[PDB]
Amino acid sequence: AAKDVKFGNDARVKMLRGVNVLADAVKVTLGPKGRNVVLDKSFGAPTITKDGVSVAREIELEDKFENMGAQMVKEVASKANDAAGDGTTTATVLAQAIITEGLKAVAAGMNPMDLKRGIDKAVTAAVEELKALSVPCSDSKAIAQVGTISANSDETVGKLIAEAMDKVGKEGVITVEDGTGLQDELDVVEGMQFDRGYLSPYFINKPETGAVELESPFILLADKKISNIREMLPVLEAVAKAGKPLLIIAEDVEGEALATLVVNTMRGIVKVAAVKAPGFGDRRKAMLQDIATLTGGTVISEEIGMELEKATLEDLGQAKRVVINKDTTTIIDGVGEEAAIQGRVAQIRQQIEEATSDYDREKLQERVAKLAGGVAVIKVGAATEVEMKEKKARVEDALHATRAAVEEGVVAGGGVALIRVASKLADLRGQNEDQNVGIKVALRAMEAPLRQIVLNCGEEPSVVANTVKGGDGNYGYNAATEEYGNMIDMGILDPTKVTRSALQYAASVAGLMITTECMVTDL
Amino acid sequence: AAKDVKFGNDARVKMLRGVNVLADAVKVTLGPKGRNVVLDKSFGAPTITKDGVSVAREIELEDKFENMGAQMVKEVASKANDAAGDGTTTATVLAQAIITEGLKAVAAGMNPMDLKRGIDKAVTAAVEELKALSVPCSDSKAIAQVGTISANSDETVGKLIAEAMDKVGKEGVITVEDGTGLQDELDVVEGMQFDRGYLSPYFINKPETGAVELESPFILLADKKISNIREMLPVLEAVAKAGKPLLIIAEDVEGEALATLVVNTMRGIVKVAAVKAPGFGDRRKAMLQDIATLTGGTVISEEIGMELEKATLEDLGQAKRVVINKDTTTIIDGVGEEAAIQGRVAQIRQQIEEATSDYDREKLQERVAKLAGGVAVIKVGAATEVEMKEKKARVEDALHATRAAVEEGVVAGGGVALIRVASKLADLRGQNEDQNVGIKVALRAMEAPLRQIVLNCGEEPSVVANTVKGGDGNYGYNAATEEYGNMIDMGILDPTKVTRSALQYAASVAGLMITTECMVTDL
Amino acid sequence: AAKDVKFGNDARVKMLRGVNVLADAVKVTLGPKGRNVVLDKSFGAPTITKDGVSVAREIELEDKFENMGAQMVKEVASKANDAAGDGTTTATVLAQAIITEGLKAVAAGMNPMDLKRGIDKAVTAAVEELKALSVPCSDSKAIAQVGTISANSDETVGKLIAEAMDKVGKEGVITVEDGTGLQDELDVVEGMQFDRGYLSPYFINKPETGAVELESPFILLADKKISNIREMLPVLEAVAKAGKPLLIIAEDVEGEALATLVVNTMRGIVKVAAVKAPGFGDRRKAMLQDIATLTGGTVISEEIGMELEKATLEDLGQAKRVVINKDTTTIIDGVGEEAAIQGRVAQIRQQIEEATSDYDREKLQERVAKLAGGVAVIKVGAATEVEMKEKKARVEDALHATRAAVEEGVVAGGGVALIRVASKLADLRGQNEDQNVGIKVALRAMEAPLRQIVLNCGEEPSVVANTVKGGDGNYGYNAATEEYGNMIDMGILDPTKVTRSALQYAASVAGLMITTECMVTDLP
Ligand SMILES: Nc1ncnc2c1ncn2[C@@H]1O[C@H](COP(=O)(O)OP(=O)(O)OP(=O)(O)O)[C@@H](O)[C@H]1O
Ligand SMILES: Nc1ncnc2c1ncn2[C@@H]1O[C@H](COP(=O)(O)OP(=O)(O)OP(=O)(O)O)[C@@H](O)[C@H]1O
Ligand SMILES: Nc1ncnc2c1ncn2[C@@H]1O[C@H](COP(=O)(O)OP(=O)(O)OP(=O)(O)O)[C@@H](O)[C@H]1O
Ligand SMILES: [K+]
Ligand SMILES: [K+]
Ligand SMILES: [K+]
Ligand SMILES: [Mg+2]
Ligand SMILES: [Mg+2]
Ligand SMILES: [Mg+2]
Repeated sequence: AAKDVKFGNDARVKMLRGVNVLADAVKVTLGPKGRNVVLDKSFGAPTITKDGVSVAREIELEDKFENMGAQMVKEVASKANDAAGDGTTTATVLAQAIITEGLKAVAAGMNPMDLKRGIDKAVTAAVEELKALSVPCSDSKAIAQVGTISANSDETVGKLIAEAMDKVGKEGVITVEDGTGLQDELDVVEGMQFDRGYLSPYFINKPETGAVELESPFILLADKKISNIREMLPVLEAVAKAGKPLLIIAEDVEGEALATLVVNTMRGIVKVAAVKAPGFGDRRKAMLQDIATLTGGTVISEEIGMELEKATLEDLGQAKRVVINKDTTTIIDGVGEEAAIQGRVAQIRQQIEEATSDYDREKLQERVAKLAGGVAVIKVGAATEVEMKEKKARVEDALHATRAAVEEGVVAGGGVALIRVASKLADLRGQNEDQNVGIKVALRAMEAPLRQIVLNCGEEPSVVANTVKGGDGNYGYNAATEEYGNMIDMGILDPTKVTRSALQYAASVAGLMITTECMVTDL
Repeated sequence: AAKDVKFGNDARVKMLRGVNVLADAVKVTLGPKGRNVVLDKSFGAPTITKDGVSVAREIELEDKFENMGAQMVKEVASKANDAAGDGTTTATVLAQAIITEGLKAVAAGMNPMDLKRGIDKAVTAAVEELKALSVPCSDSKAIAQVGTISANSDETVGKLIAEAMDKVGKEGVITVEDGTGLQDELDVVEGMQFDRGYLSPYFINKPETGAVELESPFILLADKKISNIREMLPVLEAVAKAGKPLLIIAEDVEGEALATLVVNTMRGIVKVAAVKAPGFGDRRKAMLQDIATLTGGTVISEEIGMELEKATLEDLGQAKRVVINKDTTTIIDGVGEEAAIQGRVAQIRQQIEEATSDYDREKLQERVAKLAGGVAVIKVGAATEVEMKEKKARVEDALHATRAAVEEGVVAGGGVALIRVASKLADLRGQNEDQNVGIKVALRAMEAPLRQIVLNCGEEPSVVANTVKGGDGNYGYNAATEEYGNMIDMGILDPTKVTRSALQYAASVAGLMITTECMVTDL
Repeated sequence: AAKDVKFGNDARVKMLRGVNVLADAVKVTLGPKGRNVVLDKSFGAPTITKDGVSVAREIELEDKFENMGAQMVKEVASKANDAAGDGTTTATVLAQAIITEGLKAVAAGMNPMDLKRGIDKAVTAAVEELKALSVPCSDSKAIAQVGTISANSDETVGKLIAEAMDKVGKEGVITVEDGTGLQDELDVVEGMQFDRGYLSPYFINKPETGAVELESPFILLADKKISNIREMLPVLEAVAKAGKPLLIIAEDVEGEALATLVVNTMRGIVKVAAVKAPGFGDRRKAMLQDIATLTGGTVISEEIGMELEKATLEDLGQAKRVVINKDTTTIIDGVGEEAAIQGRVAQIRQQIEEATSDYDREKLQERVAKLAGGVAVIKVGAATEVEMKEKKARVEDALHATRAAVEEGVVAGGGVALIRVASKLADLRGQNEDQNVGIKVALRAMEAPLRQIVLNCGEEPSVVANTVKGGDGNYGYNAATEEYGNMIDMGILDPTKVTRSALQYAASVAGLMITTECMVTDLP
């Protein structure tokens, strides 16, 4: 259509106004004194959330240039959520600060590309300093504190994550689901976790989390791909009124041959799900047999010769609950037979003892680790559905932050890590003066998380930032208690992955955004 | 779409204005001197009701932020209705009071998260005090009093509930349905009650109660799930014009295929219903056989060898009336054969005797308990349909109240319980001053039910509140007579569950709502 | 006409919005790094100014309730201008801070009347602490520093005002007017220089200068107007016998008398020059008497009783030297008793004390400066008229501040005095908790000028305020150099009267505004 084309400072101030609207909506949520944002839903009741990426995703503006700025900055929060599941508000605050100071530098007349290069150099150096400053979670051993900080000073959630990880291992899968009582319940049940996703995005249910879930789903297993529709049409037709959603696990379902005609078939009564089988060959066949034994089902194979037309409901397996995500699909609880599960575990352990190859040994040890850990389920207790959603979001943030902490380490919370690495980069220089100004923009913007936390506390951000900068190491400011101290000792820990990801994504988007001279959008 | 984003006090006052509109509409109904609200209905005549959740559900506002506040507070009334089926108005009044005082505290500058934590701590302590204050409701007079109070001081409804529970047992099922006559009739007929719900929400009939009902539904029983459409197509085609809505009870029913093509089949002339069979295995087969004997039908099974096609209209059973709800499905009256039902009761009882296992004995005695109790049907007598709906609402409320009363006990009515619990929590303190202010907000809001009752009486809520606070124990104010006295002696009893639920849901939603700094909604 | 009525939080929010509009327009000028505000004028070019009172005067809002708030807070700047002539921006900033904190307190449910009482108590204690903290400003160096600070760090203005005050003295009068040149000029005239020229051009003794120069002349002071030579004829004959020149001050000399005086002027019998008396009714007689006292003469009037035919040489006044030009008359070293001059000056001082009008008081002080001391005129030099107006406003501010400094002393500038006073009042308490909160909001508002100055420099107000509070005595933050030091040593001095007046007026107005619960105004 006809285009509105804006240039220079007019385009940049419109972009900054949209950035500021999104970033203020997100930034009111930052920190332990951060407040909740109500997001209206046409679906049902409004969602009350402290989660910055949710707020950012809901933001969309009427002015088209402001809307472009808001969408571009919204990418920062969405990328932080996708990468680490936490620190999305910190990432948005960093992005807004970089954008504001970089646009001020552009107004001062510095070359925006050189400003972007300076920002990128400063952020690379800051990522290196964050890696150097990071204390591994094994040495610190403060998983409960990380979960508490991520769950907004909810010590119960932090202790729940700590118990779940001490029970199912630091790498075992943990799933957050809606409970039924007022209290949070930890349930270490038998389950399986594999890193695969759905073939099509049309299997997404009414919830907007992007992960499909099934109530007591059916289990169908196959290593050899089927040849015609009539061979599996009886299995789908059988599950037709079997109140257990047919979860098909095979190599790679063609959406045109299942999803299209099934969508023409059902209007949404039940969500037939198809997922990819990870691995290949004999490893995939062994995993399929293990999953069938877990769920009580059987695997169809050409060598065996047993056919889907001969398959019945009793032959196939089942799982109490299954959650399928693009990143990783988890089976929460499969009944099967406990004695059969234990016998299969013993057989796989004997296979480990018999095998001597490194690849076979490591894959079989991954198998036994998955079977031993099972699935930890955290039931979220809440009186109402809006409290349920808020608390579940906070528990998801705590789980993501604890996972990131065990993956990469911890640093001082409350923006102190960024303050410290900015102080160590005070001597960083670029190839020219505009690159040096970009470096200084990045270093000043690294203060923005702490200052926004202090503003949300209603305290004086400049005074607290000065006091923290005058300190050293993990010295910082406890916003929950409004006093200074060693942040590690007070338990205010941030995952190094979360801080690094927030800084990197905010830097990339904001550095690109400060280089924009022209904006083209619909009238 | 483009979003209207409001912050701070503007967002909070819009939210409070919407809360106030919904809460005033609901609160005019509170107490004995509460008045009726007319809810316009597009389908037909307006409904006149004194129920609070109905009014709250109908409230929806033009201003989008006020609408956000109204929907969030409406969740309180809907949650209370779902939990105890009574106390929705009290819950709304509590939620509005907490919201108002918490927003005043936020304007005073207290940290809203700490206010929410104080409210939650006060409400937890208040739930403990409600359990301590509760007195077991184990008398027929007490049950009658609870029903009378819950039926807007209708002693006839209270006595009807008391007689129904003294006849079918304090746990036997009781169903409220319209009566042709102008008088309320108690009918203790044989019936079956099982805790299961419909597979799909597409079986909901015209009435908005969320429970489907069938006129003389046909009964079909199965423990083995079907494989193809053609096995049951003669049964569906038969009942098609047999004259009885086909109620299908099977192991694990599903509508994936059934619901879509059946909806494509009928346009709504008659309602085909499918429900899950509770339990599993031999227990489910025994229950299915019992239901088939009750309704005169037979249970198709692979072991039996019978098939749906083989079954004729005479072979299959029927029920005078069936009401299916998500929580619990009841068969009001399954004719069958009285001699058959008797003989089956004697057989099952002998099975209980013969049996020695604790699980077997318990389930067996539960079976005979259901058979003996049957269903107590209360026919609501009204001259007109609007009076029918109003009186049926009040009878439903009385039934839910009496149920909760026998389950969890009774406390002083007229908001006296909350007053007493607030007086006992006067010494409760939090971790900081904002938490203490939140505790005080909760304690002050616990007075709101009594004050609103007094306002509906047209009396002075402050004077009555102070007079009740000056007293102790079950001392309160009889609003029906405008005189003070012992609430228990005067018969003004509230179910402890109802009071606790109202308080908990109001607290959860209102504590979340007072923490909101930003609101995002469509323009 | 029909009225719009608003109550409680809504009315207070609209009032605060209007106050904030006015204060945001004004506070951008506070401090050395403060900027200029352009005020559109329906007539002439727009005015560029760095004065809070002008910006505040121009502010008027469309929203009626916001306009109410703006007008009320505009009273602060107007009153500060009226009393001290400086500090109007500091006063508007203080009023905005008090209003903001007090409205916050009202939103917390505290009684606004008690908040106002606490604010009043804190401000009274603050005025006492300012008086205690003030130091005299009598040296010319401190006066120059005060003028420089009040002129937006224009050392030339401060030094010029210091020189003017040193010349004219304590009783001297200094006025600021436009100058033709690009440079500021100081013109000081001593003794009597009343603005009346020769009644006849031919009286000019010195043609190359176009002025009459009389050496040791007699002075004739007649309160009446004359047109005939008969009545002064004995006086003229006596003067001619004496041989010294004569100067006539009278309501008017014209016709035959003037012509005869001129003819005798050329003929040389008597060196005579006649000029009009100064001023108008009720004042002209006072001027004549002042001149008689200076020159040791007597005024010839019909009210007093004496006639001019009976006037003698002893009746005539005496002066050392006289200069008549077309525009003004100058008398040098009038031969009159000193004690009489001091007595007449004391009577005029008593009239000043009795006077209740600005015009009357300035005219009486001008008369005093004519009798004793001197009168100075500062011609402001600027390249254009907009620059002329801006510089004239700054010079008038500097002059007002220097007069205030001489009257009541100086305190540390840069909002440091208010910071120290608020620190000294931390223990002050009221009758109840609401009064205590009012005291606290007044004390916190006392930090507003320093914070706004720092904000106008682009720095962090909170950090600088904390650093200044951590200091003691006159330690402060020089905004011009962005450095810390002794405000007195770096020459950042604020008149005690200016600071006290700003605090007092802002407190009174703001305290009344926070007490508002309803607003009544015309509908839109
Ligand atoms: N008590 C505390 N004192 C100081 N800083 C704290 C405290 N608790 C948490 N923080 C800091 O607050 C930040 C986390 O704030 P918040 O959880 O609101 O946002 P986020 O994690 O960046 O994003 P989001 O939760 O929206 O994904 C971290 O920098 C953390 O170290
Ligand atoms: N005669 C009475 N005197 C005093 N209080 C009474 C009397 N009758 C009932 N109440 C009180 O009135 C309250 C019940 O009010 P009401 O039945 O109007 O609404 P509700 O139970 O809160 O909600 P709903 O809309 O679900 O019916 C209880 O607290 C009960 O104790
Ligand atoms: N170099 C400086 N460093 C610090 N403070 C300074 C400096 N120069 C001036 N100030 C302070 O600026 C304040 C007044 O400056 P300004 O002329 O902007 O406002 P004002 O006198 O309050 O207003 P107005 O001239 O409109 O009546 C005083 O407190 C003075 O001490
Ligand atoms: K957040
Ligand atoms: K009611
Ligand atoms: K100024
Ligand atoms: Mg977080
Ligand atoms: Mg009720
Ligand atoms: Mg000034």
